[PDB]
Amino acid sequence: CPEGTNAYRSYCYYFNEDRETWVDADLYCQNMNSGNLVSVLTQAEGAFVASLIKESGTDDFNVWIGLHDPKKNRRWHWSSGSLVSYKSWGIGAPSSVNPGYCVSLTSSTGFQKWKDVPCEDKFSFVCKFKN
Repeated sequence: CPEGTNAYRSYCYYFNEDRETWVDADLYCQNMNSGNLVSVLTQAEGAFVASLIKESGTDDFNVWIGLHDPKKNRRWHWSSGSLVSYKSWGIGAPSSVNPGYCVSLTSSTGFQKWKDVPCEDKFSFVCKFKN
């Protein structure tokens, strides 16, 4: 994987401290590497991604991942199109009361759990791409 990015099981990943909307972040991932916002497909991959973010030294609270609810009916999809083989919702997520339609990793959980937030929030983000 290229400098600045880290390999994990066939893919390359990187944390970008640029705060963007969920949409723009995902586009960034597509443009720079023909990747997407990270899909977290196993517990082990979530552990890897959490450690990647922590190693950066960031003090951010929320980091985008590629999960969103495109029809606002709480049917979640990865932007990369992967199946949802793994879920790691934090306490009280996803909210049915104040639903957000995009998903972030939360520093309060070591970036191991997810929270649904407004897609128009500007958070840092992790990209995942092949090669």
